[PDB]
Amino acid sequence: RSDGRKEDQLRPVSIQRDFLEYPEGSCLISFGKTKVICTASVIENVPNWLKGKGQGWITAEYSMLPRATQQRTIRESVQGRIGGATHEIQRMIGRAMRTAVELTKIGERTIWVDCDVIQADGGTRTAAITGAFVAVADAIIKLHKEGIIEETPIKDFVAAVSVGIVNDRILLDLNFEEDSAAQVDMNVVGTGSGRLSEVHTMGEEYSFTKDELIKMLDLAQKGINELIELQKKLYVIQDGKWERSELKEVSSTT
Amino acid sequence: RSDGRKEDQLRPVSIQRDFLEYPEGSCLISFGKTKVICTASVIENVPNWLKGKGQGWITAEYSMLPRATQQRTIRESVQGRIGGATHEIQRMIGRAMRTAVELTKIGERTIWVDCDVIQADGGTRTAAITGAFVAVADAIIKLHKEGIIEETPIKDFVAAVSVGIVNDRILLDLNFEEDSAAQVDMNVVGTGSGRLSEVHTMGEEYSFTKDELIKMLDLAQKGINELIELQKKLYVIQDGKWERSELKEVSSTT
Amino acid sequence: RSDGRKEDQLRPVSIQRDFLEYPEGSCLISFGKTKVICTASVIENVPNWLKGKGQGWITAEYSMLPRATQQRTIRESVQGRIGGATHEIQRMIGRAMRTAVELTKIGERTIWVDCDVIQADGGTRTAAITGAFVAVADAIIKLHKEGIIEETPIKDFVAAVSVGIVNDRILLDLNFEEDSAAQVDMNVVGTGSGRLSEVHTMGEEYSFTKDELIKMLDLAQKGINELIELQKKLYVIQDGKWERSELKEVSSTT
Amino acid sequence: RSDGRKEDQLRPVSIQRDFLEYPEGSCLISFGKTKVICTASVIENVPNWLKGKGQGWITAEYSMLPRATQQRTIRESVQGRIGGATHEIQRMIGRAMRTAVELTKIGERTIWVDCDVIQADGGTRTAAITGAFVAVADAIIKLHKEGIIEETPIKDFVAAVSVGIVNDRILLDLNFEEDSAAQVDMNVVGTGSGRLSEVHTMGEEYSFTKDELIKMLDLAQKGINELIELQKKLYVIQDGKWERSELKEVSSTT
Amino acid sequence: RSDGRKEDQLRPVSIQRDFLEYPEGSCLISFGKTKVICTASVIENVPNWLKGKGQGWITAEYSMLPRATQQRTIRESVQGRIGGATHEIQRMIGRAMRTAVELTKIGERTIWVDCDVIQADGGTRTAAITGAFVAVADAIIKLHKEGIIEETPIKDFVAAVSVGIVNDRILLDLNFEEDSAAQVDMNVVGTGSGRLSEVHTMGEEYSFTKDELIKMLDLAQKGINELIELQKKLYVIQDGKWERSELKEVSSTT
Amino acid sequence: RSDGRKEDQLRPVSIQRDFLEYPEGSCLISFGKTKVICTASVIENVPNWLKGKGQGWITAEYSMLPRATQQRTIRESVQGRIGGATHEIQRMIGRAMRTAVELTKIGERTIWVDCDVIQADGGTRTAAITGAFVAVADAIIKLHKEGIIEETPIKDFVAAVSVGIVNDRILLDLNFEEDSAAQVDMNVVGTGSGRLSEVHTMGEEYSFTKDELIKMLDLAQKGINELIELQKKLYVIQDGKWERSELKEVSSTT
Repeated sequence: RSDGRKEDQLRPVSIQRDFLEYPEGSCLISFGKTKVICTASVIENVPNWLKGKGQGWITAEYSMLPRATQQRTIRESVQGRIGGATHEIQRMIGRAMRTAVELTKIGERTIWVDCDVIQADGGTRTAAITGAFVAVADAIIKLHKEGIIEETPIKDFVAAVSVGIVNDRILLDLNFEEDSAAQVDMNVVGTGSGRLSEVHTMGEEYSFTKDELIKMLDLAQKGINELIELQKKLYVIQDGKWERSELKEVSSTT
Repeated sequence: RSDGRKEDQLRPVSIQRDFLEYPEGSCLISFGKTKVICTASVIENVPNWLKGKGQGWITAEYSMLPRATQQRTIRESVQGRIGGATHEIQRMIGRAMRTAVELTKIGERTIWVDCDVIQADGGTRTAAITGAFVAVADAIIKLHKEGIIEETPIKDFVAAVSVGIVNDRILLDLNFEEDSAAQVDMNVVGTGSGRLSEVHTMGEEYSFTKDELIKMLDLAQKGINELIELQKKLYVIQDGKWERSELKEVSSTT
Repeated sequence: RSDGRKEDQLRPVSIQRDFLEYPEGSCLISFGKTKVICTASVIENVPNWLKGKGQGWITAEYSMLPRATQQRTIRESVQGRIGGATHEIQRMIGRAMRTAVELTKIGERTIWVDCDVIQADGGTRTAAITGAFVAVADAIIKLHKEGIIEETPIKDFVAAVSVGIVNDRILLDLNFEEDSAAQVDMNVVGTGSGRLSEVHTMGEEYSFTKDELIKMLDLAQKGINELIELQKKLYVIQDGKWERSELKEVSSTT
Repeated sequence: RSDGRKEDQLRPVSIQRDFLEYPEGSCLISFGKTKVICTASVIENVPNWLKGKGQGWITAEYSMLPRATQQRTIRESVQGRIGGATHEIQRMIGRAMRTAVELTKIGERTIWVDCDVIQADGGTRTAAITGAFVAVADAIIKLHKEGIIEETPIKDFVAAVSVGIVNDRILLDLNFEEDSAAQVDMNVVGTGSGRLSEVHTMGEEYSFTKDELIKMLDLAQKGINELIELQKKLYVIQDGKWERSELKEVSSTT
Repeated sequence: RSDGRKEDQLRPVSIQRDFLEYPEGSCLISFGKTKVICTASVIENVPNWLKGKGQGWITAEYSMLPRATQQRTIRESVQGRIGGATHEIQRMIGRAMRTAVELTKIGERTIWVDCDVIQADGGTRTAAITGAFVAVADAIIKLHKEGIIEETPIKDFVAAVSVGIVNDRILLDLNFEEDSAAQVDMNVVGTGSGRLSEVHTMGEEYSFTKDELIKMLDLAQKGINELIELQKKLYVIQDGKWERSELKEVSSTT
Repeated sequence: RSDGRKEDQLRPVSIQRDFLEYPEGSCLISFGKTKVICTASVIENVPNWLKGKGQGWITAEYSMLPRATQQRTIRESVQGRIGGATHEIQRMIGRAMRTAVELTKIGERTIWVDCDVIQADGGTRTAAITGAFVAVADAIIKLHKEGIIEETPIKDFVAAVSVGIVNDRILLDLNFEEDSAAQVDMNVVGTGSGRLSEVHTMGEEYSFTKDELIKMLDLAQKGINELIELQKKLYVIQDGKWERSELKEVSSTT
């Protein structure tokens, strides 16, 4: 591999919590050169269709700064035509966060998750999910400490990683080159207890077999468990009660 | 099941080719009440980034009429803010069509695929892919018959189907109700020779196991093979040469 | 004429009701190669400015699929700048439908008419009006049969046709060629009892006389009456009470 | 009539040329309280589809200031969703201007007509057409005087007026009240020699007869001829050669 | 100077009130060839965030017609992407008008100011502010005369002018040429009693000293006082009570 | 002051260069809780209107993340209507950067500056300018070190700060509270040698005197010089040749 990494090896991972002051939860996660600021803010309101249903909500906003993959990713602002890529990814991150939380116990308020990619070199949506969880868990713990809510209704850890087939090799966590050169690539969103929340496999003008898929899904779940072992170092949990550990940052031994 | 269908049973399927006159290929496919007009038009031009690269292209447009799921699906026209759902699906259909075709041999021209959902009751994007293939194959055969191209560079059949977990039951080809009530749902895009082109599994606030995924992927691939046995009745192929059979319509025995 | 049609002769006309299941009324009408799916759906609500005024409403949505006139008509979706043509036509269809219905007796609900041009070869807006009426009448009859409303408040049939001056010849129902080559062209919307609902005559860089207009309006009203004789075969009316006849399709003898 | 005007009587008309300095032609026309600034600017270029075809072009832009009909007409600027009304009208004005000019002899340049309604009380699109002609004629005369073009290729005068049926009375040139209260209303665009360029009659939930249409078209053509007698006082023409007369303003005796 | 004007000399100024009938206040102001229609309309409502706060509001809309600086300024209508220039200026005009008025005493209604540039040759936003004040004062006087409000809560006159450094010369009120050629340029908004409401100085790729700024601010305040001496001829004020004088127009001796 | 800061005292300032790897220049600057990521990327191209003019260009993009002032600042992406605030600020930052650089010597390429506010508590546009300069200087030094350009054509340092009048007190560098409570507020952009690049003073429904302006401009220029003394610690300059110093971060003693 271009960087000298094994085929079943993650890039150097780093998760820093309390990155910013204002959001209830926030962090800067990085998978190699891919860097994402993930923040979680509580809005004391709910989407109209939920009003009165004794439940809370989580929704996400994703944006890539114009300096992605050392190129130009001019945001949707001073442009006009917004892309469906951003929405596909925003919908994914929202689905991951809500699966990890028992919204019944959050109350009628919304956790607004913002993922801001400040440097892109592949796996940005998987870095974003992994980081967004840390920010959501932190924000729920913060709401609890403030007395806004009774417990910390977090069901389990959530992380994500990419994997793919490149020159007939199955690689874990692809950077931008490996991915533009991939025959097949996929994103997997797994949980702390080994289950799956989401999996998308796409043949890029190449088809694949159910067995190749399984081979990739197995390699991905291993990556997901390594990222989750990192996230775990940031919390102290017991009987569904979550407290932050004393770490402000965690990184892989790589 | 609400309709009295088995759990591993497709709804009544129908594929009608030559639905319209003007497009090089066209058909009206239906999975139950879900109905989609799929057309394929040749534009004698290529996207700027391809110009000169001795290759052709296929891209898709998807639109849902305002009377979907017996509700209101007001198109993006007299509205303003276009959704990322449409783009996610348009990107999927394009990926499926290009995997099935050797674009090298199409020449510098584009096959513009249009999928128009005229009635929606779930599985609309999978009906669209299944129908779009018929229209693309027909359009390539038509281009050949006209002498615009030498051969009929179609690699293999492509079809798609949905499957999901509803009240802990794994069901094939979900209608709109079963899907809004699903714990997990997925779309699978397979090929004629049993391979896979795409698979997306989404936990809808529920997580799932690798084994449940496999169980679903197995049921889906069976559905894909039944839809492809139907598509097959519409062509007579030998050594990579494609001709239309004499059927103008094909339907399942259901 | 290119097709061998007389100068005062309509193309082959066909109207098929019950085209789709979900809408309260629906049909597929065709004037030659021009084909339009017209559906009518009841939305149990009214536009804010009407709320409380003991009346119902009818409004229309028109869209041309990207394969019009065997060319490219990329909808307003994945584009951005919506055209005034579509709105001009949507406003026309709405005006025609409301003239034909006593909205007082529909109740505070809206009949949402959707006209989807699936193949264009001229006269598409006139085919749409002619077909939209069938779908609206059917939807009102359906609402009555369901007991949502007391009577079937339909005032009279409504149909429309184009006519024009081409190489100093006055032709009825123009296809796309004749129209792009026309010196003057017009669209006329008439009723069952011989009256007019709308007439638009446009000199296309040529001016015309009041007498030429009358000559054209006379030829148009004859076309309108032939289309209405067709629509009539689809209903059995007596003293303002409307029931569908047993025909599911009607076509001209041409 | 509310203002004490006869039924076949125009409101006080006023046309002032040379309203502004910069445009090649410009004027401020007024039909009662309806006031429109019409300007005509020459852009030394042509629309891409015309390039090389030895011809010029005329296109129009229409805008209503936010203080129309003593209400609020917030332009499309700081808004977002542009209306089809504006485009319908812009297309009309363009069609009227091009019918009046032999574009062959203008050269490859464009006359950009701008109609800015600074006060609206009905008949604004007909005031705009009437005024736009004066500005176009002036701009063509100006181009000739400058030597940019050989002759003054103006075919004939063009003017427009509205008429309608209100409480079963046929009225000429409707103000905003009479028009919102009208059963049928129409706009007619006629030429200097008595011919027609455009006519649009719309039943506003009322139908009408061919005879009523003729009655209205006759009253309109009389109005068109009165407006054109005014426009005529502004030019001195002979054998197709146009010069401005010495009037800077013309008004009706009313 | 190109026009033969002194360096500390305004162009010919003209302010005409009662330009239009419908708005409560209106005028046509001109600084040389720069011409702006400024109108002020009362909307019997307030912005949602003010509702109930016993106060009124003033907001402005600015638009440049397509024939600005004898070029093309195609409005935001039939375009799509609205510019930040317009908003910057609209925000400025609003700030100027609200500083001049005691909104407490206007009641819960809004004065909607519209500035329509019908000819541009520099200083258009400063002409607009100067003219908008006249229209706002007139509209408040009009509301008083109608009994809608008790007093005429106008705090003081407001006017604005531009100034700049061109080839190391400090010039007052720049036309379009002088401004595109300027090293530094600024807009100043002053009041009747000699105070300032706004000042923006921009180095156009050149920097300047605090002293040069003061030199420019001094020249500007003199220009502001001359424009205000003109505005003053249009009112008769005593103890905070405002009445219009008998002038309908005022111009400078120049 | 709320934070215990003197009236003529900046908040704690921090500038960190080499914040990210990919951009040619980049930094994270902070004025208190206001934090901005400023990056500078070289695009090997120029805006069409410059092509061939032997010059380079600098343009800026500004965006505020949705968690500004501990509230909601949903970017223009998944929205639709872009604000003029962003453009006003983007235009300012561009003007500041180009004043500081001799574009003649950059070659036909563009330095694309991106300012991403990741936390807002007032003075965000002034923090952005101050930080953007560091990123631009670094990017020009980087281009030189790579041999893309001969020299380092940087004319002088550029920084900016806000100041205002709050309860009749003149305060330097306002946070969000002080600013929403200000009677007058201003932004000043100064250079390394004591000159000015830009100054905007706005009365917020209060007017001010030329003397108050000067008092504020004097306090601002002192703030600008303190920020520039910080920036200076990051470079080693001699005879127009710029090299980075060994500091990767600089902060104020506060």
